[PDB]
Amino acid sequence: EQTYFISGANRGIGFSVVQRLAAKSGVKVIATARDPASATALNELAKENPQVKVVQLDISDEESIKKIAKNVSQYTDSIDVFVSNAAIAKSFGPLLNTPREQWIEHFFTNVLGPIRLFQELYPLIKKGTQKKVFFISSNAGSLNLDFGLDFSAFGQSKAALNYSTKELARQLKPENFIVAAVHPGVVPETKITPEESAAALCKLFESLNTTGKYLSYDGTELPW
Amino acid sequence: MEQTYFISGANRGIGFSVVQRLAAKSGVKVIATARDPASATALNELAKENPQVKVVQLDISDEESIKKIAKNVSQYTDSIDVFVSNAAIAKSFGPLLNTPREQWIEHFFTNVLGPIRLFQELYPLIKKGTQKKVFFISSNAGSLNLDFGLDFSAFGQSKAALNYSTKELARQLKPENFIVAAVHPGVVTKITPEESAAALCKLFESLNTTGKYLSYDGTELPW
Ligand SMILES: NC(=O)C1=CN([C@@H]2O[C@H](COP(=O)(O)OP(=O)(O)OC[C@H]3O[C@@H](n4cnc5c(N)ncnc54)[C@H](OP(=O)(O)O)[C@@H]3O)[C@@H](O)[C@H]2O)C=CC1
Ligand SMILES: NC(=O)C1=CN([C@@H]2O[C@H](COP(=O)(O)OP(=O)(O)OC[C@H]3O[C@@H](n4cnc5c(N)ncnc54)[C@H](OP(=O)(O)O)[C@@H]3O)[C@@H](O)[C@H]2O)C=CC1
Ligand SMILES: O=C1C=C2C(=CCO[C@@H]2O)O1
Ligand SMILES: O=C1C=C2C(=CCO[C@@H]2O)O1
Ligand SMILES: O=C1C=C2C(=CCO[C@@H]2O)O1
Repeated sequence: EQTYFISGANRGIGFSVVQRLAAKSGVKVIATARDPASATALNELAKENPQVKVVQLDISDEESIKKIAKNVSQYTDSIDVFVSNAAIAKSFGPLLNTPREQWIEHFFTNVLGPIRLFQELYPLIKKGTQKKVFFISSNAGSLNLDFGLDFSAFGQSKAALNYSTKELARQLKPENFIVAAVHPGVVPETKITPEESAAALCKLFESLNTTGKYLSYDGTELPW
Repeated sequence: MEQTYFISGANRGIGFSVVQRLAAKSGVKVIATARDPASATALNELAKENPQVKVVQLDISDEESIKKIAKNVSQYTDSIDVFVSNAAIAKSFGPLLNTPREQWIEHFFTNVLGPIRLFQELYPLIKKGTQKKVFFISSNAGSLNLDFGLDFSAFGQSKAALNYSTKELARQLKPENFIVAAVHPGVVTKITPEESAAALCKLFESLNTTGKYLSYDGTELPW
């Protein structure tokens, strides 16, 4: 058996990933939503496949993250594959035109949120077998790619989390953790369906055997 | 031919040494900032002896202080030739699991948001200037592609985040002929603050291309 944990599972790639794991035999899935009672798709998913466990998480709300270890501990003794998926993407374009609020929100939600989530869930991951850790990042997060676009707070936040992911990989290598930053695709770079992003992500999540990688969905490396 | 320099965090360290180096140059006006100017003893004495050195208050962690910096600089000058975001903190190193919430937050507000907001407030003054030079004092520890065998935690993450946004800014302001750089001032193989300041002032004067990540000697660093 393997416990997978996915934040932001109510819709998007996160829902598509949970949908797909719900298929795989002997897979337990802790799936989070900000508002589980409005998570119509995902409550139905869990009712048909009750190995899918639904759980409250707002990654922008420290009081929500302060409860995530108990909330997950209701359903499991461990986590094999942690996925920080929940995230926002609200501000793009020039720096002179990006207000304080946008920088602050992208930091708390996209950088602090995941770091606090991993910190809270590290004890549970440490007791698991696979010790796999996936921050859903973005290719716009690279300090060494040029898309001919500005990503403002969005890009900054993905780069900030990339930096810390890189360090965390170094830091946990001794404990045989597999730590990766992963660009899931776009759902101009070719867009893919959420179910396509999910399928490639599930494959990467099972295939990846080395730490400190920055991966695109298809398994090819990106520059940091 | 007169040039105005803006230096955040001028009360001590590299900042003090840069203002001290600039104070020696003819036709260079220096707007030097301190969180608490009344206790900025060395800086106030420099300003007492060299009237081309103007001391203004700035806390870059504080929106209310940032909201005032443009009007306050404007009393002492109509333009900025060279903008130097030097003020910053370095209080968080070591492993992610030992780094509490408040170190991430403080390094974000002081080292990312502050420099960003400070540039936004002071851009009009810089546009009106001749040199249009914009330096963010960063760190080689912020590179995504250097390995020092050290964990830089919130310090390192904040310099990476400022580096990403600096590089974007260099693209955005290329059409207005701004020069934007992120600059590692050295470790103060260690050097002295005065050595760092000598090298940085050479660099500020010579850099004629935007979007570079540089060390104090003018050699390039990878982002
Ligand atoms: N897909 C793309 O085009 C690209 C996206 N990415 C990454 O892929 C992921 C995108 O996921 P996807 O579901 O497809 O995106 P969506 O924009 O469709 O939704 C984001 C998800 O995160 C949740 N969420 C947002 N804010 C919070 C919060 N503060 N607390 C908790 N949950 C929150 C949303 O829940 P709610 O219903 O409450 O809003 C939702 O489940 C992110 O990690 C993103 O960084 C990176 C590269 C490109
Ligand atoms: N080894 C090194 O020297 C390295 C340093 N750097 C960078 O060099 C720069 C300066 O370093 P150094 O001179 O040695 O630093 P010091 O610690 O000696 O001095 C830091 C300066 O920043 C000011 N500052 C701190 N917080 C604030 C704030 N909230 N508002 C306004 N000013 C503030 C300090 O003011 P106060 O006295 O009031 O606290 C002081 O003037 C920084 O940008 C730092 O990131 C990066 C790479 C390596
Ligand atoms: O330019 C972009 C980048 C993204 C986007 C949508 C939200 O996710 C990507 O960050 O528009
Ligand atoms: O998105 C955000 C922004 C903040 C937050 C919580 C702590 O206060 C921050 O402004 O979540
Ligand atoms: O150093 C900081 C930290 C904060 C701040 C302003 C807004 O609240 C943050 O805690 O400056």
